[PDB]
Amino acid sequence: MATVAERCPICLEDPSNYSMALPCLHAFCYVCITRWIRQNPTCPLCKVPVESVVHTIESDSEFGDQLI
Ligand SMILES: [Zn+2]
Ligand SMILES: [Zn+2]
Repeated sequence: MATVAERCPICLEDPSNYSMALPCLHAFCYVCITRWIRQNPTCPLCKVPVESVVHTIESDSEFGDQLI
């Protein structure tokens, strides 16, 4: 199989984390693609009228509070 990067069709700054646009599970960086479709739907990679985005990312938990 090919388990290598998926060079974001939106940013392409090494798509480290992942946001898979469903039901065509193309993995863009965490919710990068989301931004793209909202303005330009029909997936940048396979012109599908996207439904949801799943973020099966690891070891997260940033910030302290909400503002400070
Ligand atoms: Zn990206
Ligand atoms: Zn797609």
